[PDB]
Amino acid sequence: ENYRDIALAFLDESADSGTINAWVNEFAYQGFDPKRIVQLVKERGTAKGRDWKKDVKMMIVLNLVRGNKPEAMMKKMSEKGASIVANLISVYQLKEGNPGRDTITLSRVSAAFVPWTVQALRVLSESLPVSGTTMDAIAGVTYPRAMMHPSFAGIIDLDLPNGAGATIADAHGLFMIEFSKTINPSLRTKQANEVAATFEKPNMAAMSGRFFTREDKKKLLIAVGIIDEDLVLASAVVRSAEKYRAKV
Amino acid sequence: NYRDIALAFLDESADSGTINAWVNEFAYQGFDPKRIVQLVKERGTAKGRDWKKDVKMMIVLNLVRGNKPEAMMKKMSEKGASIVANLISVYQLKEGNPGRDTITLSRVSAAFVPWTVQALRVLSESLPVSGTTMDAIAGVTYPRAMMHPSFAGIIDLDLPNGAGATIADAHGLFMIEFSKTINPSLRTKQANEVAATFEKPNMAAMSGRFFTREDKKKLLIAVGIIDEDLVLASAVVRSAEKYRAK
Amino acid sequence: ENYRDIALAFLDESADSGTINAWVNEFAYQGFDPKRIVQLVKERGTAKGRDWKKDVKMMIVLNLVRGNKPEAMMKKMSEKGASIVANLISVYQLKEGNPGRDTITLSRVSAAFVPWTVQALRVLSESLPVSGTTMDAIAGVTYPRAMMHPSFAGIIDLDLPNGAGATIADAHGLFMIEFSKTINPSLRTKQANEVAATFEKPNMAAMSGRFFTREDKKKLLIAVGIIDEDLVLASAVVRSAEKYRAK
Amino acid sequence: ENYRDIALAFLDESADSGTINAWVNEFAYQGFDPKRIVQLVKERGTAKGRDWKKDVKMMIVLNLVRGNKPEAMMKKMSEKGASIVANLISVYQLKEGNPGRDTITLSRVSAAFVPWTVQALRVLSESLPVSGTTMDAIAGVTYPRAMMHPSFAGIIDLDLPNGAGATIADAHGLFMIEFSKTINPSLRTKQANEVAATFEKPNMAAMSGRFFTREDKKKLLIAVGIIDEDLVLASAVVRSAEKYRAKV
Amino acid sequence: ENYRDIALAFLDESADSGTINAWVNEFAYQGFDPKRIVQLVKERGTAKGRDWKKDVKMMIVLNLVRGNKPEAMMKKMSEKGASIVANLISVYQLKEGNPGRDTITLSRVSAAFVPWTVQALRVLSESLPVSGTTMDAIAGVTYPRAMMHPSFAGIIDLDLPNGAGATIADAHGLFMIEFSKTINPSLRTKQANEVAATFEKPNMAAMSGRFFTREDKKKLLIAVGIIDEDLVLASAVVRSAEKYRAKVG
Amino acid sequence: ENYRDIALAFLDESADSGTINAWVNEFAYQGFDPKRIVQLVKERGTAKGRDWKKDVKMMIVLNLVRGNKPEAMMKKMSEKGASIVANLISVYQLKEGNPGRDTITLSRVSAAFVPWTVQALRVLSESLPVSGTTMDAIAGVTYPRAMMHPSFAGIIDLDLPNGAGATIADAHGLFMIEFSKTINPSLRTKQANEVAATFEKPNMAAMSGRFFTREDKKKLLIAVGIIDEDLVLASAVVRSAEKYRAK
Repeated sequence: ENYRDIALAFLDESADSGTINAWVNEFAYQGFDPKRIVQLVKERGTAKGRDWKKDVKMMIVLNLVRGNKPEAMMKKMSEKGASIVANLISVYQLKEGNPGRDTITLSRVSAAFVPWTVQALRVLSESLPVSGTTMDAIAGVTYPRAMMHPSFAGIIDLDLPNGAGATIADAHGLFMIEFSKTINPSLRTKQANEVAATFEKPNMAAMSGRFFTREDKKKLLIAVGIIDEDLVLASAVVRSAEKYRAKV
Repeated sequence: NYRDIALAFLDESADSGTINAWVNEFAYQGFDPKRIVQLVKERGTAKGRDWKKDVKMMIVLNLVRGNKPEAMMKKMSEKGASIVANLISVYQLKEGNPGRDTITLSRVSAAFVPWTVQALRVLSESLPVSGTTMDAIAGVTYPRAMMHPSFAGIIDLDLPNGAGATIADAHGLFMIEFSKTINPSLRTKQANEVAATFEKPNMAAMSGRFFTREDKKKLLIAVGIIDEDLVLASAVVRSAEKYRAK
Repeated sequence: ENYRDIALAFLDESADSGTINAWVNEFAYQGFDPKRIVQLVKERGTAKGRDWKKDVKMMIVLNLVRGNKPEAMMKKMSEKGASIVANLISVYQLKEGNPGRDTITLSRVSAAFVPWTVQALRVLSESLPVSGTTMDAIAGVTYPRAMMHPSFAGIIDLDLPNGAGATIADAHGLFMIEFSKTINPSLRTKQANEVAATFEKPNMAAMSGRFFTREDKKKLLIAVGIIDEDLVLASAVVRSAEKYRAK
Repeated sequence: ENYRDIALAFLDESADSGTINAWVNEFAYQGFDPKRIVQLVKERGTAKGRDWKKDVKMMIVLNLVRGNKPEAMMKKMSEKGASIVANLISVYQLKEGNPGRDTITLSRVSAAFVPWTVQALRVLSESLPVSGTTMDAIAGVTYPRAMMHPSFAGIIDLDLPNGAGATIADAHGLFMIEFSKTINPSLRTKQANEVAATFEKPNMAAMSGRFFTREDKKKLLIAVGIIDEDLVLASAVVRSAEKYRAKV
Repeated sequence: ENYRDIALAFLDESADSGTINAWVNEFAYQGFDPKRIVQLVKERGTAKGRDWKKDVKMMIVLNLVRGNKPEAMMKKMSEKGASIVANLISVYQLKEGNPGRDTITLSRVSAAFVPWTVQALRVLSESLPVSGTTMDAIAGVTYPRAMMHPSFAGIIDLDLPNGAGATIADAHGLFMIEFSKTINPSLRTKQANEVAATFEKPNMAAMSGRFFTREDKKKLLIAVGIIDEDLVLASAVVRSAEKYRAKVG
Repeated sequence: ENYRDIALAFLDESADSGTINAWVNEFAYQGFDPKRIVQLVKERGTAKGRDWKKDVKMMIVLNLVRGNKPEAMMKKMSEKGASIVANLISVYQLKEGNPGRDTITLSRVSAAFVPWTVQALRVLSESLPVSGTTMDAIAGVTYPRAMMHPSFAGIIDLDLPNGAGATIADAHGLFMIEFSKTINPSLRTKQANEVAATFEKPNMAAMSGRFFTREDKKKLLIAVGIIDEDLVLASAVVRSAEKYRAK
């Protein structure tokens, strides 16, 4: 009954933006820890008699083409390929979807080891669920092969000058709205507004990743062709972003 | 023959006050703010713990992740998911709106609103409905203070000139979008049906006997909704007239 | 030996509207018996050692504010109040909705003991699901507080001169179309035509009630302010009815 | 193995139109015998002290307002009325739905004693499940009160000149598609095509009724206002039929 | 490998249209065996014993008017007629729908003993679910009474010269699209395209029937009035077919 | 600890272009091996009776008309035909659907032995689930009988000049969207967009088949009438493709 004084005295408490924003980044939506993924791949890989660095490449390529269901893709695959996939499931304990944070999935391998994933996309652009030529028709120009995977969202700096990261994020969104339509045909009927909201939460988690620094992401964006040394966005990036803005 | 038993009920003591004493007793009340503060105080100090900081953390956790403690942990940083699990243990956190003595993250923000109303000034862009989003929907920069259902617990409806009704409508401009986000099934519905989905528990917070009419006056002034001369901010009135257009 | 002679002769058979209408009202839709409700409240109240006349008042007030779901309203109510509600559920065996005719619900208590319900509305007009000031905005004038509940339909005489009962019925319909929109938000999207048909069957049952006589209903309408002794409708009633006819 | 020759030999087998039509008269879809209903009402009514001619009226009025479930309607009815209903159930052995042909239901009483049922509808038009004013809104004009019951189908002559009987049948169908929507809300979602066929089998049985002759039905249609002495359809009938044809 | 050379050599492999159609009809969808139906009616009928030739007539007439649900039609029928129906269910073990091939249904009796079914339709044209006058309004002329039942599909030769069998099949389809709309009210809402596909599989089975020969069907089509001795289609048949083609394609 | 550096060290990593595509062709979606099907038909066929080359023909005809459920189609088939079907199930161990890759199904026989399947369609066009005349109505012209089966997708070269393979693929898609609607009536309600995505994965597997060479598929397309010797698409093919693009 006299709890009025207790609640009213919370009007003057520390509402500092330092610890509060420190808590939101702590309570931030995080599907998995990239540091944990690399560790478990390294540990379970070297303790098993394996060249994990090669297996990482194979798991990424496997994920970029077949998806994230290791047990399901084996039933419809060449026995020559289905054999080594069964191996990768055994040694690295592969699971499907997004379960626990210490469980290794094919999508998290591509997200953790993105600097190689961003290079593999440059090659097998026509073997993706959404082909390269398809994105070249949707966009006004030839859509950047680097952005043709959700793992690309883990190397984009939103704190770039002039808000360049927001432009790249929108440019990357042009692919994601089609990638979501393909991997989930139920979203095809929905317009771009509803589709964009189906991934804007886990994708935003990769953008605000504390795994790569602001300078590390700068090197990654330059070396792949999204941006140059003078931090100037490519013509393909800006034109792909303005087409995404025309869908919101 | 049962007419006299029933028809003679015309002269019965329609005592004004005791009838309303039953009405104020039967009023729709999701929870008791006095009970929430007590249980946070008791279970917090009996556990050897700094509850005042935990209140801050529980409010921040609620303002960003929602009201499902067990569900938000599965998709959160282990550094953060650890202390959330702590808050669930000591204060016995539950989800939704169950019993009145069960502490939920939404009730902590509602009970300890004077701090919740200050936190919104900071993490405006981390909310389910971002600050800039409300700045586009409203004609001006929508008051950050109103960007949570807990704001309804500090608004005086008995304000002169029906100013409380204006603030209530201004707060409704956010709630119709907050309901659309936390529940995408209401997105298809127009503003009329969405406004009726919260107008019952929200009205309960407005007619709260927890804060007095004078206590709510101090809270509205210190946060920027109204001034000392009881004059509504330009952002409040313009946000209300846009809600009346729905 | 009974081919056409019996059935074909029913063209010459009488079908006057005097005896027929008495059978329709006899064969009428009846949600519950007001005589049965009062009896069960009286019996179960005095046999349990409590003042039922006070409980009747509390059950009516409880119904006028919270509705007709006793088990649900307790979960969101003050423990001081949720305690005495649990009591009312125990002794009078309260149920929800409109089940059997001998099952006592909060809505039937207000309907049976309407002469007190019609007085309580004069007080708690702003605590109703549809507030008094709300009806004052919808109607051209201050809408009669007496009509602010479906229980009011049980005291209106349709056999009033000049069809005055039809006017009061329409005036009462102005509230019911909004009361149905509030207690059931799914009807909010529907226009007044579809909403009016959602209650025009149980409400018509209360209008043609054989519980109160034509003279008893006359006394009730006068003592509450709907009509005067000269059977002249109040200005608030007629103006509220003409707004309902426009829907 | 020579069974092929046996079936082919049915070309010369006899099939005169007299005996064949004699078999269809045994196989025609008949829910009940109107002659049997009238007899049982007369017998069981006169074998008791009951005035059956008055009870027939009450059973028809009871059916036109409450339906065809005597045991169920009593539980939600005034005790003054529920008392005499219980009586009608006792003496005439009333049942519900469409069971045996020798079992008397409230719907069959209205169908057998239709010349009185067709007159009662003129009075209690606003007490029906489908009100009179409702049919006045659906149809372009004031829909004939006589047609506001499935029992009306038992007095319409399909062998009328210029196919006038087909017009009245369609005009009566405008009410039945709404009557079926009300007594069975599950058919409300269905469009008029599916609803019209839910009754087109028992209704067609009443149309081809050998109970009333072609001349007896002529007298009934004239005396109630559906058609005049020169066999000219009323303006309300034809306009209600053309609105029903706009639903097929 | 050498299996590519092996598989590619199936281009030079023989595939005459004669043996293929024999495999199509051999691997064909078959609801029941007409030979089996006649046998079981003969055996179970004479062992009672029954005048089965008369019972066949009654079962056909019963099917042409009430349908294919013996247990259901009895509940709404005159006791004088419902009695002999109950008998037919007992002796010939009548079932409903299309279950096993050795189970006798009222629809299969009319299909097996079609030469009598095709004659009965000439009489009870106005007692059918789809009346004769109804088909006379839908079609430009008086629609052939012979075609007013799905059993008619069992006597039409598709191998007739000038593709005349395809014309009769389309002419018979004009009735089937309305017969399906009546016996199944859910198909009324659907257009003729979707309705025509609901029966085009069991109906095609009756057309390619090895029960009646190409010549036996010729005698049947002539004796009932669909075609003449010079294999010239009736004016009513062709005009009913061109009206069916204007809904289909 | 410094697992960040490890991830960044994959920037200057040996990312090939040959071996990667070698992994893609290894991980490519493959329902079955056409080489394996022909082998098992040859082995299990000669090891019992038997004229397998005739059985291949019968199994193809059986698949083109009844589908891919050997055990189910027997229950509704002539005993004369159901007998030899039971035989084919015995000797070649026939199963249904798409299980293992070493299990022989009726759909895989038609896909493996497509050069004969592509000739049978020219005859039994009106016995198919989707009749020939039906496709003649959907398309502006007489739709190529050769394309009237999913097995046709195994002989189309996507690496054809002027992107002709993409045109034939779209032309073949005009039939598949109707074939999927018939064999699975649940897809009938769905529009062409959703239906086209239900088969675009196993069908694309047949298009990129390493079984037939680019030159072998050329001979097959010419000899059946889809394309001529000058690699010019038939008028029926291009017009059927532009109608598929309209969906």
